[PDB]
Amino acid sequence: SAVKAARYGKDNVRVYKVHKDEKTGVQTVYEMTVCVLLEGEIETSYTKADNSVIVATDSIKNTIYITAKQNPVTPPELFGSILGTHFIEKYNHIHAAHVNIVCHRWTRMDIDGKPHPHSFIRDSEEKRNVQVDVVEGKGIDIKSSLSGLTVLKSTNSQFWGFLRDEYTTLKETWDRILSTDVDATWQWKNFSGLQEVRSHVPKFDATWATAREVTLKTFAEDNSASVQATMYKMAEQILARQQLIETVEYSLPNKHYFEIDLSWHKGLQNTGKNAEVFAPQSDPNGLIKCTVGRSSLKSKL
Amino acid sequence: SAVKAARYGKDNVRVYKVHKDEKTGVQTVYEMTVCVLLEGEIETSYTKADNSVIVATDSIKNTIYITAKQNPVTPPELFGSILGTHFIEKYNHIHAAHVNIVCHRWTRMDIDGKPHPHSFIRDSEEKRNVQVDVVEGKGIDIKSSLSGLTVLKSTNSQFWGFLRDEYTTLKETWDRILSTDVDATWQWKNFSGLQEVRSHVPKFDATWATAREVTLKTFAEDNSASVQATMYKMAEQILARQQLIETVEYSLPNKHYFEIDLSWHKGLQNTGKNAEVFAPQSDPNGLIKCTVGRSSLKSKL
Amino acid sequence: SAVKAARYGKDNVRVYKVHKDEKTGVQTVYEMTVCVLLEGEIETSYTKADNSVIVATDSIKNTIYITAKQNPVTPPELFGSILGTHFIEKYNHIHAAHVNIVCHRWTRMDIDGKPHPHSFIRDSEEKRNVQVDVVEGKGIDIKSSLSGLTVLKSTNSQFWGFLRDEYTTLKETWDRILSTDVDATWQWKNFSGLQEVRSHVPKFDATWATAREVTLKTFAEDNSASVQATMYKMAEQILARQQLIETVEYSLPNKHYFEIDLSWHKGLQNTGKNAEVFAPQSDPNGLIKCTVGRSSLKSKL
Amino acid sequence: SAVKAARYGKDNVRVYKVHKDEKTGVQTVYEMTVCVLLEGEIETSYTKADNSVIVATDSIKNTIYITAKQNPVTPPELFGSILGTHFIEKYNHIHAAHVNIVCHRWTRMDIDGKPHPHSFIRDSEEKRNVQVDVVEGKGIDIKSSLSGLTVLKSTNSQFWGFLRDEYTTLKETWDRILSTDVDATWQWKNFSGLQEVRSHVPKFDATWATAREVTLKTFAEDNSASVQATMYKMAEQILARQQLIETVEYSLPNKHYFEIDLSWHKGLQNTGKNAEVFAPQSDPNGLIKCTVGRSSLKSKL
Ligand SMILES: O=c1[nH]c(=O)c2[nH]c(=O)[nH]c2[nH]1
Ligand SMILES: O=c1[nH]c(=O)c2[nH]c(=O)[nH]c2[nH]1
Ligand SMILES: O=c1[nH]c(=O)c2[nH]c(=O)[nH]c2[nH]1
Ligand SMILES: O=c1[nH]c(=O)c2[nH]c(=O)[nH]c2[nH]1
Repeated sequence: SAVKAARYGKDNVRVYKVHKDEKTGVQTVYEMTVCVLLEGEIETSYTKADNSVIVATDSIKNTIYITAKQNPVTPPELFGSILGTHFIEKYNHIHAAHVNIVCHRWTRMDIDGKPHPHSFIRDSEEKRNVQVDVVEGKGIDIKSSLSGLTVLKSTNSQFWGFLRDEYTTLKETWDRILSTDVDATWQWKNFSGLQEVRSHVPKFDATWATAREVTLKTFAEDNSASVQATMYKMAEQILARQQLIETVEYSLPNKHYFEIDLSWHKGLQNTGKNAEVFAPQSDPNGLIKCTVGRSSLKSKL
Repeated sequence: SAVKAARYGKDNVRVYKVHKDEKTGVQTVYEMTVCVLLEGEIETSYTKADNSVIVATDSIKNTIYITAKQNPVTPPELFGSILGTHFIEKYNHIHAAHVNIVCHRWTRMDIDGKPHPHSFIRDSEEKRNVQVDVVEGKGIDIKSSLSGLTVLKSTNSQFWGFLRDEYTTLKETWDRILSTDVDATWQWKNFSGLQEVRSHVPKFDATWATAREVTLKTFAEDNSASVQATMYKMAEQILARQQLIETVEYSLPNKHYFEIDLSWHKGLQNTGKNAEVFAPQSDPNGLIKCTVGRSSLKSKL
Repeated sequence: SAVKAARYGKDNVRVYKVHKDEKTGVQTVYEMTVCVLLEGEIETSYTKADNSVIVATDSIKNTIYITAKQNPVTPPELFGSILGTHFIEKYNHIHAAHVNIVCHRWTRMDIDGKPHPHSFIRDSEEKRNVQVDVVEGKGIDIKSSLSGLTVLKSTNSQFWGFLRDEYTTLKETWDRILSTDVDATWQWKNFSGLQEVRSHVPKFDATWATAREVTLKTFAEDNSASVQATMYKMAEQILARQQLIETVEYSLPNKHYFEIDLSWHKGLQNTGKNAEVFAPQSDPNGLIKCTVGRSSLKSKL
Repeated sequence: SAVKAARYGKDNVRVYKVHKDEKTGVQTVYEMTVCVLLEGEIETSYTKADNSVIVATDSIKNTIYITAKQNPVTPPELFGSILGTHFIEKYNHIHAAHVNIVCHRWTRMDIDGKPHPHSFIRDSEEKRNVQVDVVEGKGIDIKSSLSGLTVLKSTNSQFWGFLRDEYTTLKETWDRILSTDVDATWQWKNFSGLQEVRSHVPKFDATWATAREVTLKTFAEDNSASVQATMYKMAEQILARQQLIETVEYSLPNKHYFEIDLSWHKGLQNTGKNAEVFAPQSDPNGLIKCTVGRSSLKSKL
């Protein structure tokens, strides 16, 4: 037997950081959950009880907090890159660091129409995430995402013209509810190292903002032929607006809202044009995925 | 043996309703989860296998949807009162209906600075709830609440002067983080029936808005001596602003954020005035409760 | 305004304890989650920022661990009674202690047919719980329970003869699935204090075992007329087997499994006697409750 | 822009099946949650609003239930293979089917020491899973797993000899608690199609049983040098016992239980040899992974 793959580290490391402007009194907070998993010449910890090669997971935890003390934690793409780079630079025998960060929302409160200097609300469980893979000799691979963005539109969604055979019972519709939880990921061009990441720092917040804006506006405005067709439009727009992205991925549940036929009760009409009351379905759900990149086809387009 | 208490019905009934203004095109959505439990002369279903006294839970479910089709679902205090009243009026042998409603947020999207006519975002997992107990011969008892309102302030919270004995290790502090999930409940004066509830309908949304506003502003502005002292101020203000409330209850976790001493590492200073990076604690948590009403003491105040 | 009710303390205190028999090598583990909330002359912490009356929640936490170090943690009824008694005895101004304990399962592993001396499996998320209310001058009120005991029977459940009117669509059935999550609570006679609790210590584990045994055997063997009828039989049996119990409460969801008509596809027969494949329903669910005590009726029985 | 990857289908499809032996009266139940995602010539549903290429997710759902009606649902490796094969055979333009199955435990109750013919208990939230990828022209790739197997040992775990530098605070230990949630995956040799899967059917249940047995016995008996060293022993044993497995993967959290120094209180000794009461830590947690295969090194072993 032999070790074909191995990584290890610390998961679920909750981290808060505050910035205090002593001049203005304005405080700003950041909260995340961090995972760091390391790879390298560690196989003998598994095969030979050789712990000398293990940077303790507790030490990885300490290092996350120290790194947060000594560096900005925003944008998370930068913080993850700094953190991952540290492990491959500090430890000769560690050759990859895999850093996942979930950023939690703390949005400044407005009180009597004025932004409060030190009070915040969790205005959504929507997350902003990164996955930063720092691989010695192969640079820094970053996937950025937003997730848990839950939306619904009450009309201007359709679904007809799908394949019909002996397994099909679904009625075509020209007017339905569409609701989903948006998970959208943009994959950056490979960066050669931390310097290149730093050189693009403003692009991280800007591209997250673009992705969120495009998602919301396209969802709201597209008279949707299908989840497939709508999500493709989102992805193509995001690619058009940031050339340093290589791909955009969406993963979207179709969270079904079923009509309720009430005509058995006093002839009540609650279907089609008269549909007002619906039954949200917890499960099952459609699940629709795609990864969109830029075309290289020059014939048969 | 004998039945000392019994209630039964349907829980976790998910309900959506849409309102469509055909003139303007503006659609408005409502989503809730409903529980209805009935009491009455039902003991023989338990003791004698006498199902004749059971209004099937499936029928209770049907009735929830029918009631939502035939009535407004807002404010939830009204919808719950209509629904509960139905069961005690329709069925001679049913003498109480207990209606719990959780209202889910669907906030209209703004797209390019304009409110969208039919697209919505779950802008928070904060809920607005009601508990409506319709008891034949004893009117309608309503508790209204907001829950899952998660907030944090980064300073202007203190905790000192608490009891110190041989069980005490906690250091006094004059500057800490305070974070909580607000569960706030206001208990209405007993209503004699559905007519009286209807007579007060505008007060329901108004008092929910007041409770939320007072909660947020007091949290943000109180230089807090303790969770106890801050929550009391919230409750007293809400009581002062709605005379048809009898009590206000708060239940508040103290979701601790611990300082991290890093002085063992290169003399890094991250405590007291230099505290920037903190460890959010998932558990344990303080839990602080009180119910505030109006005073009737005339001496020894 | 005035404080009508108040309690405060520490929730979600995770506690593990090990017992080691040094002679035999056998180790035994206990794990729980504890909440302690105190009441007393504490109103001025809310009204006057008077923290002198507050036993810090952190100190309550310390006290939970110290109490676990100095006392058995089993049965939980005893541990909770010791813990609650401590607070009302130690602090003159504290007049009630409310102790909730959730006990987590760590069942000893059998390895090659022999019980292992120090290895355990979480063999179920079923819990054993207590709620111990220690009230100065009014003794110790204990509710014991089992919860999260999830069961299913594939036949020998029926539901017919229920009320049928214009709200009813449910078909009568003489053969259905019944599945539930059992929450069963037995309420003890008031105890005068810790001595009386100690005097009954063996009864706690014995009555929990009885409740669990009766629940399982009655569920398995009753050709059930309804959830109502089956749960009543459980409760009456438990009352008959422990005279120091005053009431038994059950709260049971009816976790529905729906037949799936497949006759639209190649005439497949999957209903009634030919029903093999079912759709488990996550929501909604029936919810059936009752509290059973001993009868005092001497006429009209 | 162009579609680089796409798959879509139905997730969270809950399925129950009963088998009834009419001779003996013994009934046996199976419950799972199923996801099926399809790939193929479907890009135009995304790019051109061409729904003709979409087998509706609702139809995929219907097909899951029909397949369960017409075939055994056990072992899940077989059921998933049948289900995935159906989609690539039925639809010319569908070229892959990805079938994930989570199997839920329904263990037959013993009542008065005898197995009950139709009553079951959810004896653990441990799952048995499969991931079956049916790819036209490339056969059937199966990963089998067990997950959510939660275990603890109270001694015979150690962790010393790890790297120590300026980031290290963790004390070496020669006696600690070890607790984890076991996620173990065995990856089968590629199968050429459904016939080859059928030819190995008995191996599926047998290898799951082996994996579970090896996991439990190794956990219980290994005087563990680290999570790394223990998990490697598990994997190598499983590989040795089934030649049709290519790799075994473990993913194991180290769910920490911290000692509690109580020496500040009355000199109580609760560390080292006197450690009895511990604080289970919800987060953070170590996370340790490896994939083990068979060696092909012939020099420098
Ligand atoms: O937008 C949709 N896409 C699908 O692939 C699908 N399948 C289905 O049942 N409903 C829908 N809706
Ligand atoms: O505001 C607080 N109230 C308490 O009762 C308490 N107890 C504690 O440990 N911290 C705090 N903080
Ligand atoms: O056992 C049951 N009790 C009910 O009260 C009820 N109501 C219902 O719809 N199904 C059932 N089943
Ligand atoms: O078994 C362990 N492996 C590690 O890699 C590690 N790191 C750590 O902090 N504790 C442990 N324990």
